[PDB]
Amino acid sequence: KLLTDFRSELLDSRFGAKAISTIAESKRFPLHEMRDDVAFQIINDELYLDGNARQNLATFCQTWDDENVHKLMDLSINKNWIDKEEYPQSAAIDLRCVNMVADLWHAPAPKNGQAVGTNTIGSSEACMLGGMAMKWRWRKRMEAAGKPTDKPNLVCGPVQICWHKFARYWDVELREIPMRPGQLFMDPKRMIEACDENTIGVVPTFGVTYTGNYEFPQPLHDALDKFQADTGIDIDMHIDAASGGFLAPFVAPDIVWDFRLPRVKSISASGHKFGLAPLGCGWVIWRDEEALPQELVFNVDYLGGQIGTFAINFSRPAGQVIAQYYEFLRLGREGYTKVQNASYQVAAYLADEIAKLGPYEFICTGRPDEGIPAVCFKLKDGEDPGYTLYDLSERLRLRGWQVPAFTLGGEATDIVVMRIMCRRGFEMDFAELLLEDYKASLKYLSDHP
Amino acid sequence: KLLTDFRSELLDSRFGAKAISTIAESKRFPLHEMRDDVAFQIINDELYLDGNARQNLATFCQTWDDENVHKLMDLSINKNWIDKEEYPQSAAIDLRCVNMVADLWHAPAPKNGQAVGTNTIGSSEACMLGGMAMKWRWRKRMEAAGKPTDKPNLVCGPVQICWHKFARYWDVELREIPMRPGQLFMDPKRMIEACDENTIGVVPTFGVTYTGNYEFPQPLHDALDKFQADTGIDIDMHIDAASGGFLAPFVAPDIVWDFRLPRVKSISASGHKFGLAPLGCGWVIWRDEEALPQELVFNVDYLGGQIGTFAINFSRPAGQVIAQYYEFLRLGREGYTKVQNASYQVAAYLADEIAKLGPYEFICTGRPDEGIPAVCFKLKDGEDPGYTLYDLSERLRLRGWQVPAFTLGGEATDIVVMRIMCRRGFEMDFAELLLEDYKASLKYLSDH
Amino acid sequence: KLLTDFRSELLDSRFGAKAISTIAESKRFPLHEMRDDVAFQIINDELYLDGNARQNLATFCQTWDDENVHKLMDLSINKNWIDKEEYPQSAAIDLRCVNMVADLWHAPAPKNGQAVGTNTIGSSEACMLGGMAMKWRWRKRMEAAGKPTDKPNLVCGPVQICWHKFARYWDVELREIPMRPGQLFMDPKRMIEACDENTIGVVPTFGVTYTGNYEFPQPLHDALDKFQADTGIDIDMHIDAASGGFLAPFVAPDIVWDFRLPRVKSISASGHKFGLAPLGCGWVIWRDEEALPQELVFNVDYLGGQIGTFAINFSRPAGQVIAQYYEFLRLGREGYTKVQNASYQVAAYLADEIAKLGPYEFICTGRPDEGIPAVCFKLKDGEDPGYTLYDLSERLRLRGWQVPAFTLGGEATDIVVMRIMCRRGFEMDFAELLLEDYKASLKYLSDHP
Amino acid sequence: KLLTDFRSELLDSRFGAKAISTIAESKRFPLHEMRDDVAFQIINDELYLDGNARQNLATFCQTWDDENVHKLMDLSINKNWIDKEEYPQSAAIDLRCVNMVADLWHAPAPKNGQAVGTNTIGSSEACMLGGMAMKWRWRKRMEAAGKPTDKPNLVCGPVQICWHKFARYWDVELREIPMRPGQLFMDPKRMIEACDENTIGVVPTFGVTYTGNYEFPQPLHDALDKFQADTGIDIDMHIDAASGGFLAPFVAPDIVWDFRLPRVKSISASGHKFGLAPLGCGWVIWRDEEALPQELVFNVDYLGGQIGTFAINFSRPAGQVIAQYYEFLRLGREGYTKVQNASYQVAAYLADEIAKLGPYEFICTGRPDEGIPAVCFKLKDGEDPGYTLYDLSERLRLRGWQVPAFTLGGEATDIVVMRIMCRRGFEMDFAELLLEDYKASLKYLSDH
Ligand SMILES: *Cc1c(COP(=O)(O)O)cnc(C)c1O
Ligand SMILES: *Cc1c(COP(=O)(O)O)cnc(C)c1O
Ligand SMILES: *Cc1c(COP(=O)(O)O)cnc(C)c1O
Ligand SMILES: *Cc1c(COP(=O)(O)O)cnc(C)c1O
Ligand SMILES: O=C(O)CCCC(=O)O
Ligand SMILES: O=C(O)CCCC(=O)O
Ligand SMILES: O=C(O)CCCC(=O)O
Ligand SMILES: O=C(O)CCCC(=O)O
Repeated sequence: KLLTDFRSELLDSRFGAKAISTIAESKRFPLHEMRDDVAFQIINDELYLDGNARQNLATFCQTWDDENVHKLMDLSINKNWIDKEEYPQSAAIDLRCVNMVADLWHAPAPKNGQAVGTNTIGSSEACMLGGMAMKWRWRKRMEAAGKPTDKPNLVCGPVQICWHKFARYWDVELREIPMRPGQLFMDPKRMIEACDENTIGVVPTFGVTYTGNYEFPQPLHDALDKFQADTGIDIDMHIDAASGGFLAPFVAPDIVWDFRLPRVKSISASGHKFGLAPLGCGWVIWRDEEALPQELVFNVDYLGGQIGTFAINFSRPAGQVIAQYYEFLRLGREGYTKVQNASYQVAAYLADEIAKLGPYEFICTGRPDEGIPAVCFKLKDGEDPGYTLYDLSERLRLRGWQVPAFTLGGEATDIVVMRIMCRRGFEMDFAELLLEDYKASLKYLSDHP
Repeated sequence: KLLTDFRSELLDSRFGAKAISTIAESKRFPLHEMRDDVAFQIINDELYLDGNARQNLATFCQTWDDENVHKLMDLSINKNWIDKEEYPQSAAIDLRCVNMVADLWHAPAPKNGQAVGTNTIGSSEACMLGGMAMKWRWRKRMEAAGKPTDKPNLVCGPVQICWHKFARYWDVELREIPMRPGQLFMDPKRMIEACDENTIGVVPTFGVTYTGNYEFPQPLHDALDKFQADTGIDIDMHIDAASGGFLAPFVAPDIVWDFRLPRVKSISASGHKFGLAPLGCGWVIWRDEEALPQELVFNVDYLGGQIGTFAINFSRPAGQVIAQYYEFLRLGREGYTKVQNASYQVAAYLADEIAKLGPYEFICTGRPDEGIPAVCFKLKDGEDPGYTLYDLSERLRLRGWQVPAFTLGGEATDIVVMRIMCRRGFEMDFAELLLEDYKASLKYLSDH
Repeated sequence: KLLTDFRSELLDSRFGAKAISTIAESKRFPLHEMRDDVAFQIINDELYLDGNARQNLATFCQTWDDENVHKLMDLSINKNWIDKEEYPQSAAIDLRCVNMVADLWHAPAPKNGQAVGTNTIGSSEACMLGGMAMKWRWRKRMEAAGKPTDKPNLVCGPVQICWHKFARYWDVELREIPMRPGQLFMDPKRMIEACDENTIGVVPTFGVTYTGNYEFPQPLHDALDKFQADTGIDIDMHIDAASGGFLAPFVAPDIVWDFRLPRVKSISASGHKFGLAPLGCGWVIWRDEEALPQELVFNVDYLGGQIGTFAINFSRPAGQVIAQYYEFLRLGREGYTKVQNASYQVAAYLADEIAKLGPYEFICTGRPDEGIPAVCFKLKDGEDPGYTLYDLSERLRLRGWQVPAFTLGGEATDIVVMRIMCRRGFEMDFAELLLEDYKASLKYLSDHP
Repeated sequence: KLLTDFRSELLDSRFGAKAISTIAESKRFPLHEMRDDVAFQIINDELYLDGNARQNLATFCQTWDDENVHKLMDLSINKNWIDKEEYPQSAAIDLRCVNMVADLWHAPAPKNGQAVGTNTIGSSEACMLGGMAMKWRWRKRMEAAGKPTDKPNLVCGPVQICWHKFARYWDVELREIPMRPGQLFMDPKRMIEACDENTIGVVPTFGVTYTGNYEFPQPLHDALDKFQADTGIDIDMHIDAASGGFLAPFVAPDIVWDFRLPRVKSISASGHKFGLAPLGCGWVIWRDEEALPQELVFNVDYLGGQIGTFAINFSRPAGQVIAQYYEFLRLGREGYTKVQNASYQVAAYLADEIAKLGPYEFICTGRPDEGIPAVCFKLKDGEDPGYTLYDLSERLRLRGWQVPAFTLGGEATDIVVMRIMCRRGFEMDFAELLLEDYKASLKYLSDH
């Protein structure tokens, strides 16, 4: 029988083959090789249950990339970002990106022509690096003054989860100012009340994930200036600009949020959100050499010279930084402006149209001077139109859309909001389709209450 | 006037276009859009200066991937690993890989059908997760007996730099036993001298980068058993198996290095090394739930339920894990054995042939019971054949090969070695071409 | 065991397969078939040792072709250039190319609307054809005068090797005017001194390979006019325009080098150098029907008529002539001008920048009125900066560049030059990279003398 | 005004664009650039008028190539065959092909491990190299005995035109023994009558184009042996094996035609015929170093060493040799035999079936011991079935087939034959369709 078994293995179509007759292994390392077309097909087919990323309106990350980015990423699948000597031109492109991001954020013109900063996998790694640099600068300052350094704290607003991870992993007490009704962000008064000489720094979120709105660093900065005048305590900022960092420079250049403020010692952002890079690209820039403690830096060989690295990851692909550079050259300020405008235009259209459909109060309407291209809203207080925003999120899912409804944190856990993200590749015509599905979902719900 | 400029912008070939007449911007964010084919061309051409990855014999990482992996990675370009609810089947495939890797390393069969471990970007993140968990278990041990926890140290041999970064970033004193002539590894005697009540753990390197040889955990394990009997101090191990974790299980199954040893609480390896995954894949497995302190774990929603995450990175692509899972199913144990065997057959051929060409002493000759598929050698003490291994490396570079020569560390900084890595995609016929260039280089050097 | 051997042959990945475990056959015809993916992979991988053609700066031939040329060549892989009846439209396209090249070189407007000339594989074949036509025209002239025809000679400057091959294969004495310091080309005085009644013709090289400079035919032509007035000996020219033939018409149309000169009876050029065709395309044009002896022509069938062929090769692909025609239509004079300008611009930039780095004397600086887009230079006489140009060529190779250093011939064998060719696909940004590597190579050499 | 013209140039579909409204330039170098997609489209469409190469049954050359060959040729588009130092591994692969072809033809095992021979663009260049070498060896023979060298001749049968070009271009008198009814080849008796002390060599055609039959060198060889005994004149042979050199070694190994015969000093063949290479590949091999006069050889630098070149062409692509080498490794002797066998099985089927349809006399029926896989036939003497083979050829053309009818040369210019070539890619099912059209054509002709 084994002779014809081989014949069938050779000649059978992939759906007729004996190999595709079993459920895929999920518990132990498999013993045998299998026909490669069958292994590929089974996995391809499972991934349909992820759903359609273009209809995922919960994520802030890129769900479309141009044809040149597909090619560049494929060309770069084996290029190792950390091996600066072995892939020297990829390393040179990375360093150009550092200069360009620093220039966008108005970093002081660097002495030797190279800005201080690095690429990362994402804002998470970039925030941990900014956070370690803060803890170290604070330690040195406390040692100069003969104070103990065993109780650091960090003051912040409604941050993304990575900051809670930072605090846990590096033994820093987190002082989060809670959201409450009427102020869903860190205000200067509440911030100052949480500051003391053990505060390693303050972290405004320039593009809050929950609501889509900017926390503005300028009023916070004014308070810290007054704090130093009144107490002598000198506190710095790190801006978590995961979203806002590739938005405001293009569509709202007069907001003063970046290195134009002297206490901003570092800024981080996700290239793979509004920076237009594919997943796996983040940036952190320091204001100058003094803002990055040298004891955190590890030197590696690079072309008869040496380059300073600051990284948690080691080997990883260089495609994403190469793709980021392509977007910088191909679009420039002009192109980024047009692409971001298109997102804000779609958000404004949706905020405008959804307003006429129900009893809603908007927290974010996609104004460029207020936040990111997002639409965020709640049911108006003490109305019951016969559905919750959860019921509406569920109806929209029947058509493949992921549109999240969730409660806020802090003292706002009573409040349920729905948030729609407007990214590149969510064009007006495609938005109109979501809107048709929103109208049809409401029709259904008003008929089955 | 500007109309003839627009006409040319539309019609010019990309090498004749005005946009390709300038040097690419390097200092400031560019102001204007440019023709996409021109932007692509300039960058594509710059990247030729990286050289040829297939001829890079310095790296341990994958420099070839099969056609299915190219397809899967392109299909997964925008699938987010951290968003378990948004990409639920990518998440499920990830959990299968954790089970399979735990099985490979003889993790005790899991209670609830799911091994304790996680995917990472690479061994570096995986080692920091393993390190933090070691430091936390030690803190708890010390607190149960009323003792101070302010002076943690970690004992190790000739580790990769990520362990130096771990020590610096988490304020742990590193006790690195230095390499010395005649012992280029952590021996049990020196390991014990460095251990005390403040030792959070011992990290053997199951595949040392500098030499390619295994540090064998078993004799170290016997020593820590006597240490506990003698002193009452109970020390765990984490195995840094960045290369070895996907070699020995297939080609040297009788080496006892993994969870079969009681003191081994966690193990890490690089999928994108000998795991055959593309760049951006690592693993760490814990022996059971008790080995991972729950205060390090952050729970997320997953399909009505909740799953525990332990990660430093947040958003990052899921293609590498999907690729890994494809290699597991497509190759299985049988195919992994055949692929690694081809690498060892190539290392053994080169060790053999290079030995005829000069006065060389081999530190690693590509034997599977002793290490990874690498060739590592020095010039014999005493002899001077008229060249150093640096001159040899430079001659080989003229033909595009990257073959590193470097000094060893610690107390062996007088020893210069050359190391050749034999990876997937460095087949016998291709290695013969390297050997012909080695022969040509020596001839040239003897004539000068 | 043979049963599982087959299983493995079926199922094994290409790098795990038993077939890829041996060194490739190099001595005898192999006996067995092998899996086709393994045969392809082994050969693909060997070819990496060729290096990167885009970084080969020694060659004058095309190392990049546009996407339409890749498609047209693939479509034409089986189309046979010599089979005029069997591939009749490919044959018609070839004939159009002849008219267009003749028109570019100012050939007299042809009587019946078809110029006299042919496509070849390259300038080598085209030069042998021009050379045979010269030998035959001379024989006839010598017979009319009752002189013997057993000692033909050919007068020339610093020619490419094909002319030495011509002389050896057709029993013609080669009278090469040697290069000497101060005149690296054939001058009118030395040329006339080598001319006699046995001279079948004179061959100026319009784009000398060694230096990159034009030998100008006009001053030579004036001398031959005077020679005929003084002695009655009437000598013709063939221009070897391998390079210059697709440069000067676009960027220096006022140089009189072509059929505007009455003694120019034929001209050859390589399409696959500056003609922008892929390797395998050359052209030779005769001034009129009388310049091509009929006894050298073989007629073949073509559409109820007959076409005259003159060719050494027989079967060969027609893709290259098809690609040449596409470039003619797609670029025209306008497009060729822009592409050649881009090469001259890169050469000027490199001549300018290299000048500041060392004690150099330039022989070619990429001026369009003087020669081709090449940079050619030597160490200044009696300086020793502690390296030779050989040492510099070697350092540049570490980064994958092929930049040749070599001695000149004739009485200039003391002189070592370095030559950089600037072709299509060697854009300014890419040139800047070579320049960085040149600066870094000099740093190294001044530190290890 | 001109702004609406630019807008249209950007937006128009390629068949709606203004640029495609004119007839392509044919007389003068064009003045302006045009949209690249339009330039491509016009030319692509013109090339439909070539007809379908797969249906061209007149040619001996490859009209199909496998996917790997398409890839290799595209990858080699810019690799220069003549630049041995600049493309050194392309050069090395070329030298392997020379060894393998010499081995196939039973060349005496080479002294220094490298056969004497070269790749060429085709048999035509290869025959001129072989011819020049014959003329030079003869010159030297004559000079050693004080004799004049001004009247060389060459003796041959029904050769392809390249031999006529060789004679004209190198001033050699051609002594072509003409075909005649009952003997359509050079027989030993007429060959000897044409030989004298001025004969540079004899060129048998191992695969005659006009008929498809082999001229067998062995009986000619026996005759030249008697000639030397009788007269003392020593004459060499060059075999023009343009088709036969890649057939007989695989399917008729017992035919003695190659270097097994002492007088055979050189052999040429077309790779791009039955060698399975794409257009642009030929070979010529010499029996040893002595057979190739060194004054014809031009040396070039190759990796510290130097190699001898003999070539008329200079720059030309290296893809065809790389492709050839791929077919050698991928097929070997086993696969070449299976491919050629399929061609002979198709010729034998057609000879068989066409014989039932009319009053025909076969000159070639696709037997491997007699010739190449071709069908060649005439109308039987006497009979007139109401059509000529020209009418038949024209009816077949209505369905896209190119099947030539033509008169034979020499003293047989009264004989009209039809010839069908059975190449790779003319499979049994496709040949059945040709036979159905042949049947339909005859029916039509009988009704008119
Ligand atoms: C996304 C985000 C992060 C996390 O960054 P990744 O790019 O996902 O690593 C941190 N903070 C904010 C405000 C974010 O939006
Ligand atoms: C490669 C390696 C590392 C680093 O892992 P990455 O996968 O590069 O992050 C750590 N330790 C050892 C022994 C290694 O070989
Ligand atoms: C290139 C060249 C040749 C040879 O032509 P191919 O195109 O290489 O056959 C002859 N003469 C000169 C001046 C050349 O530049
Ligand atoms: C085809 C052929 C030739 C010509 O060879 P090409 O490969 O077309 O140059 C010469 N002689 C014979 C017998 C042929 O068949
Ligand atoms: O943008 C992401 O993918 C992660 C954060 C927001 C979310 O998806 O819920
Ligand atoms: O494997 C790698 O790529 C990183 C470390 C080893 C090296 O390249 O030297
Ligand atoms: O252009 C070529 O390829 C041949 C001549 C110049 C050279 O390469 O050396
Ligand atoms: O094989 C060829 O293509 C050329 C000669 C034979 C013919 O086509 O008639």
